[PDB]
Amino acid sequence: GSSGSSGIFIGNLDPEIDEKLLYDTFSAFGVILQTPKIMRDPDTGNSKGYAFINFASFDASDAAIEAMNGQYLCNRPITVSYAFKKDSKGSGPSSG
Repeated sequence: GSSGSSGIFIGNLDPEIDEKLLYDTFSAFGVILQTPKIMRDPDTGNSKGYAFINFASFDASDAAIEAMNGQYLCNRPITVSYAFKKDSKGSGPSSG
């Protein structure tokens, strides 16, 4: 089902790609929680340009955002970026 909410946002996806492909294309890095989803236009309903995929844990999402972030896809450079992130606490010891 799902353990956490460590989802990832993908953009600039070729209109020739399908949920089946992506699943695997990404599966390589880490394990997917459930079938991926692609945002389509409310008009044609073929392919908008961006999709949404969630991994098992952050460890998996990290790999992608590291490599997948830019990976030249089917004549279309994809971009992986954490769907949502909450600013953590930690300024750091500084003197200035």
